[PDB]
Amino acid sequence: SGQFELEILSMQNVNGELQNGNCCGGARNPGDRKCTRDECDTYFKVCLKEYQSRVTAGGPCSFGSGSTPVIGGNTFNLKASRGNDRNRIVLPFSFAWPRSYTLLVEAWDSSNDTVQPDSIIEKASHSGMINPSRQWQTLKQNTGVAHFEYQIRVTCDDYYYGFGCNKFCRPRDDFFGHYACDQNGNKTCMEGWMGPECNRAICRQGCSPKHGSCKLPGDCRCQYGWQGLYCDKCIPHPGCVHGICNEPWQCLCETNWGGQLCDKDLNYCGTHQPCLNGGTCSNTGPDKYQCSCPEGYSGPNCEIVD
Ligand SMILES: *[C@@H]1O[C@H](CO)[C@@H](O)[C@H](O)[C@H]1NC(C)=O
Ligand SMILES: *[C@@H]1O[C@@H](C)[C@@H](O)[C@@H](O)[C@@H]1O
Ligand SMILES: [Ca+2]
Ligand SMILES: [Cl-]
Ligand SMILES: [Cl-]
Ligand SMILES: [Cl-]
Ligand SMILES: [Cl-]
Repeated sequence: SGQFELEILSMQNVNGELQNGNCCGGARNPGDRKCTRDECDTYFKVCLKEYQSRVTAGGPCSFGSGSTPVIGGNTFNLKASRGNDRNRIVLPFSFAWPRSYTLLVEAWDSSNDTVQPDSIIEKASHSGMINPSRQWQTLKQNTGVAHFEYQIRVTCDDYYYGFGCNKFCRPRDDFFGHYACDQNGNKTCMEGWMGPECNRAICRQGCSPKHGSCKLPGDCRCQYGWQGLYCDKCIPHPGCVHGICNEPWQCLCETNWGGQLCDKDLNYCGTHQPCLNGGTCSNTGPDKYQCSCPEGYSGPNCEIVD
C-alpha cells in the first residue's frame, strides 16, 4: 500500500552536549565550558502515530517506529549527499493513509562501549498533514543547543492510488477484465468491452437483447432456436414446408396448406388442375379432390372416354 520515509539531512552539535546539559563522554574543560574529551555517536530514533491535537512524548507508535545506526559525530551535513539505507528510516503501512499524523524524531548518543547508557541529544515533535507524493518535505529542529534537519514523504506502493494509497489498480487482458488504468486508478475499458471490471463484451449493433449474446466483442450468438445475423428470427420445425413460425420449432401453415408439416395441399384443384376433358374440380380435403365429369367422360379425372 504505502511508505512513510524519513531522511536525516544534517546535524549540528558544536560543543557536544546532551539534553541534560552534560557532555558526550566525560569532562567539560572549565571556564570556556568546551566539551573536548569525545564526540557524540549520533543516531536517530523515529516514532510515527495517530494525530494528536495535544502531542504526547510517550505512547504507542501506532503506525511504526525505527532507528538509524550511528551516522556521524557532533556535526554532519548530508544535504548534498545522496542518502542511503544508513541515514534513512522507512515505515511501511497497509492501512489507508489518514493524512494527519504525529511524528517524533530524536537524536541520541551511543554508549555501549562504556558504563553509562545511551542518552538523548535533542527531541523533535510535530503533528501535521501529508498526502502521497514523491516530493520531500523539509523540517528543521533548531530551538535548542543541537540542531538537526530531516525530510519526510508518503509514497504509494506499485499499483496503489488515491490520498490513502488504498485504491488498487493493475491493468488486464484476461477472463477477469480487459482494461488499462488511468491517472486516478480508474478502469478504462478496452475497445469492445464494458462494465465496472470491463468483462462484458459489447455485441453486434442490433443483436437481440432477448435472443442474442456475446462472449467476445462484435459477435452475436443465438439462443437455441433463434437464428439470423441479429438472432431476430425463429427456426421452424425441421421438415416444415409451406409453414412459418413465431416461436422456435413451430410450423404454422400458409394459406391452403395443412398438417403438422404443412405438406398437405388444401387447394389441390388450383395447384395441379387435375380434371381433364372439361371436368370440374372440387377440393375434398388434405391432398384430396373430386371431378364432376361431363357426359361420355369417366374416371377420377374424366380420363375414360366413350
Ligand atoms: C475516478 O477516480 C476518482 C479518484 O481516484 C474517484 O473518486 C472516482 O469515483 C472515479 N470515477 C469513476 C467513474 O469510477
Ligand atoms: C363443371 O362441371 C362440368 C361437368 C362442366 O359442366 C364444366 O363446364 C363445369 O365448370
Ligand atoms: Ca558517546
Ligand atoms: Cl506542530
Ligand atoms: Cl542543522
Ligand atoms: Cl487472478
Ligand atoms: Cl463487468
